[PDB]
Amino acid sequence: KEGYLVKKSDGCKYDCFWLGKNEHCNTECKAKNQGGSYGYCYAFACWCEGLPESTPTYPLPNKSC
Repeated sequence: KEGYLVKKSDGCKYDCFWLGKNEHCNTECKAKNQGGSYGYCYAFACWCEGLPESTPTYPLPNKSC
């Protein structure tokens, strides 16, 4: 499904910088702990595709950004 990577720390959606293939955001999405074969930045949002249903992601069970 879709998974807008968020700021694990405790802020809001996870932002990026240069559009296109991400550097650390690309390895954080293709990680074997996710199971995704796609992921880029929509303007400044690290979008991720492949996040299983057991992978928590925006929104958050606590923060309501």
